[PDB]
Amino acid sequence: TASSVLLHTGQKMPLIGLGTWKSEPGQVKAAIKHALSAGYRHIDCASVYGNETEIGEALKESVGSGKAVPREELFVTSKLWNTKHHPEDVEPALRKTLADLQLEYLDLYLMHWPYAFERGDNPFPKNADGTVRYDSTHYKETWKALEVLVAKGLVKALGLSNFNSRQIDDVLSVASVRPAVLQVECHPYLAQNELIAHCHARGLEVTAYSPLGSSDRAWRHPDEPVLLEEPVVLALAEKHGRSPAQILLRWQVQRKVICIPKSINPSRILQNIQVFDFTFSPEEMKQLDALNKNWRYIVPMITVDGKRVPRDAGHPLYPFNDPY
Repeated sequence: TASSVLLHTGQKMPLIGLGTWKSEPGQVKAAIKHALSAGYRHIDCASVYGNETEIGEALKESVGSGKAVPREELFVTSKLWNTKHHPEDVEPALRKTLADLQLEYLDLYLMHWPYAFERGDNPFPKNADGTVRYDSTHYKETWKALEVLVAKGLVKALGLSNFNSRQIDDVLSVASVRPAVLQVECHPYLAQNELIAHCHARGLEVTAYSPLGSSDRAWRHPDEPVLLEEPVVLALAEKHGRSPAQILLRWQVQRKVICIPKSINPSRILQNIQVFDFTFSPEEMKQLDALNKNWRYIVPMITVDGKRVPRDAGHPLYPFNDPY
């Protein structure tokens, strides 16, 4: 039944939050309204999603002084984008996020990726051919600049997104403020058991994006199976009288993995938080474990002579070259 986990700061972070990744500015306000009505108290944002101003307007309607949801009862996460890794750019980036969201502080602020892109006002400084120009700033230097934000009261907790185990330990080796959360892709095809175990041994909680297996990206590999249609998922759905999405989310809830499924659909937004009133047996958890196959959907790609290949795997700080 328990619906949050404790961060090392003492903060309660709800096990289900609303993902705003891919939510267009024109649609995100309705999504936020529906989520708040459905009982969501955790919203996951990022500057690069290009919709924080609209999210700020939506939250201002029902969150804060004298409003239905007091500010302290909402958990808001945002993320520092790849072009803002230079120490001088870190606080201005956070301040811009706070201005757009119309907030005094964030509950959690993440480094969106461990690797940096060329500094400037273009989030994707691309060459004519589509590649992105890189920057050499190390994530340890960016981390030190992030730590200052906690002392100023602007952010309650800091964390990491798309870091691997080696990179997490590297941050830990120099940290004066400890990361509280790792956010990565996670679902039964990419169960992240090794990386989750690693985080638990380091005191970090884990947040899963793409917990429903990115069926919106299925067309990229049309002969691959769809996670939501896996026979074991369908069988669990029938046994428990729950939707396949609820099966995939409950699996993570029971693993104590926070989930941030992205949606603007009112029926799916509602469904996605109704995961605290049924339970899987040890046998069922092991059946879901059988799906693990190291299939990663979320990798930046680029088309080269009619084929999609990884775009960023040559960056010195790329996270996906190690086993975990």
